[PDB]
Amino acid sequence: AKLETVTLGNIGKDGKQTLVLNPRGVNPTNGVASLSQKGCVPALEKRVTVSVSQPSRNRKNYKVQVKIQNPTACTANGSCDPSVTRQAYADVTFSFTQYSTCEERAFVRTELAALLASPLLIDAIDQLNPAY
Amino acid sequence: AKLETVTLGNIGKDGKQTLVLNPRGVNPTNGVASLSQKGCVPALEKRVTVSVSQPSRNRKNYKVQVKIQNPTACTANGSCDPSVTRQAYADVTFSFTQYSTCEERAFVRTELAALLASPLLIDAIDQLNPAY
Amino acid sequence: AKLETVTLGNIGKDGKQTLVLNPRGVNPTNGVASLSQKGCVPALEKRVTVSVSQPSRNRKNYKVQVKIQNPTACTANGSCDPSVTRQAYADVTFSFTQYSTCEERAFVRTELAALLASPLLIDAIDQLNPAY
Amino acid sequence: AKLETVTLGNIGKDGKQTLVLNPRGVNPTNGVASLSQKGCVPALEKRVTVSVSQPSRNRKNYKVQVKIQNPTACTANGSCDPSVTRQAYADVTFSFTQYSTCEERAFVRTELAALLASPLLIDAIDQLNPAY
Amino acid sequence: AKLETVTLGNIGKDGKQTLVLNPRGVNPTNGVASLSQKGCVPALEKRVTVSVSQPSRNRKNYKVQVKIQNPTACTANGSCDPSVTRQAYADVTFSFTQYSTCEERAFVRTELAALLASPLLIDAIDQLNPAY
Amino acid sequence: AKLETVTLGNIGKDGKQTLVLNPRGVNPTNGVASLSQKGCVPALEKRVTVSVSQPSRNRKNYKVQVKIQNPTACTANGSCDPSVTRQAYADVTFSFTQYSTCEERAFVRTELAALLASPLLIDAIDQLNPAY
Repeated sequence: AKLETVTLGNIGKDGKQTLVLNPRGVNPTNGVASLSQKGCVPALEKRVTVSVSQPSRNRKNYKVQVKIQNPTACTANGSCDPSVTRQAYADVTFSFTQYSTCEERAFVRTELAALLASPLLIDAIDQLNPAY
Repeated sequence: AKLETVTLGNIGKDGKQTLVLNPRGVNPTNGVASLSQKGCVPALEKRVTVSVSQPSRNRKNYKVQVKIQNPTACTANGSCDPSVTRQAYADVTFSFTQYSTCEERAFVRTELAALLASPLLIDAIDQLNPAY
Repeated sequence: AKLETVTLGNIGKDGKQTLVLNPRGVNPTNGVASLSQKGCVPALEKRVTVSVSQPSRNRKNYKVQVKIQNPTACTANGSCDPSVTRQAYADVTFSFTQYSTCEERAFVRTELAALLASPLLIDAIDQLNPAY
Repeated sequence: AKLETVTLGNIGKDGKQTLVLNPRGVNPTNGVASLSQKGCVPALEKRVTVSVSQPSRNRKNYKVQVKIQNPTACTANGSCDPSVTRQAYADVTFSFTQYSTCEERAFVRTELAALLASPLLIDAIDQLNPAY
Repeated sequence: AKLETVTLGNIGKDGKQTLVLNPRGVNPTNGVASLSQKGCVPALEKRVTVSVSQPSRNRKNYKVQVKIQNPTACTANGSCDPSVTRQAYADVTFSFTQYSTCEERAFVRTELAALLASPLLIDAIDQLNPAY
Repeated sequence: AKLETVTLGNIGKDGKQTLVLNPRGVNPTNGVASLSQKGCVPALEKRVTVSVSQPSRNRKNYKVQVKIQNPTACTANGSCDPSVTRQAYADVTFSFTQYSTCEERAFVRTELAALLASPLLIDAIDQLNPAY
């Protein structure tokens, strides 16, 4: 769809933070759609990735792979220019047979989107308690 | 977390569907929290798996990996019982540094959620139209 | 130019059918413009692909390659969801020296166009009789 | 499939030029048809070869192939007779199975017909602008 | 961004010269754009492409590469049509750290541009002269 | 020619910035000049060199190479004295045939200079953006 300024809202632990993204160049070599929170320095803005890929000789089914990468900056700590101390990744790769329906896919798209709102996934991420 | 029956509503391209998930067993051996729908016949229940893997004795970062596996039965296959003509995977794998805050994780949590409802991911999943 | 919903009119043996295609991204790994009949389930819709290529190491002349495939469905069987029983590849690869004129190429373009309607090609494409 | 004086009309970008072709025999060991512009000198005349191929045992499918060859020349270069300076290949090959209907084939023929007159194809052939 | 026509003005040795540029897609199977003065003769077009290279962990550096490829024709030469007799290239590579600022870069952009107008580079590019 | 002070003016993102350059001999054991803003601290000087390479029968092409090397300081950093934290390069190579004309070259000189002021290269160098 239209490579557009994405405006993600009602997010964060409280559901009250927002994020504006800017379509930073389709392709870069490998058909990976990139975005970022526009900023001066690059290695400080958070990024995303969308990468649709059709079935190959070796690979037979469709694969939609979305990546998220958020860093963590550290300012005037002796130097003058900020620096990074950790990049909190996030990665999801879907998979769909050639014979899937639009209702069959949007199911997974929304089943996960609502799953991240479960009282299990939150405690299994926000606190990293496993499953019991 | 509280591994009770997990409900998931307002899902699908319709947005007016709902899914039940019953706590069908934890650790097979991999720490895999395994879930399923109300199912008498196994190979037809839609499943999810949630995994918290502590830093090993060789790798440092955490890994929260959730997987989703939904089938598609063929009931009127002529023969007794139905059969599955296609699965439809989904694999999200997180990464966090030992110095991540819950607010740094829960951010990454909510970002992906609202992202799955974004107009681009819809066309990139429900329709498989890539970086247009 | 603009990769838009290219309507395709007056086609078929009766010339009274009509195909409609839609933009479906590009560059999976080789810069292929991809068009498709808009159907919900993939491997059931008639695709069209087109590619341009500036000449390179071995390739010393510009090449344009259009590929056409139309699947054939089959309602049922001893199963439910429709199945594909036979494809129908159509492959045309142009070639021009680094010196051709837009009057030189458009000749070959309109020529092969107007050629797919001669009694020879009609009787060798629809009925498949060699030329005697 | 009578190999007579095949005549092509409304050709060229202006859609008003006209081309003749003449039965330059059949089967030069390769079982290919041959047509050539009204030329008493060979290499300076435009060719067209139409070939059908029954399904052997190295390939299960039929393959009708057409090979348009339009050479460009210039007389007042350095002699008293013209010399071919650049050609213009255009290879097209179809593929059908033993279970294709006549319309099933003619569809592909007529689909490619108006395709070569699309606004998309012309910009990528006459001016070589790829997918935009 | 918006790959579009560039109206490059007040150029040449004097300054009354002016150039028109047009897009030629944006992929050419390696992330480079493709720009050319609208000449229907393909090799006679003055080329200009731009590329942006995400810092592949191969090497941790952003990289933007502009190349200019201008040919010279030979009207009569030998045959009717002209021929290229010498293409004068021009290649520009920039490198910026993952912590560069859009004022740090824009400086280098403007510095180089304003530098080509120096009497040194004029007497060093045009009449080809080192320094003393 | 006369390796001397260059008063590079009206540069930077805005245009109020202005740079002073001074010679540093002309040999540095490889034909390149050496220019540096008169900073007594040696590594903190912004570098610029120019070279002219006679077409060694190794390869029959004249070649003029300009390189720009600008560093960024870190005042406090750790110790009393500052330290370089990232040098942003810039490298330009031209090539001309033994039959190029000083209007053919001066064109490429001015064309490149006037090109860096394009909105494309601005949005492609500064905010780092490919094209679409």
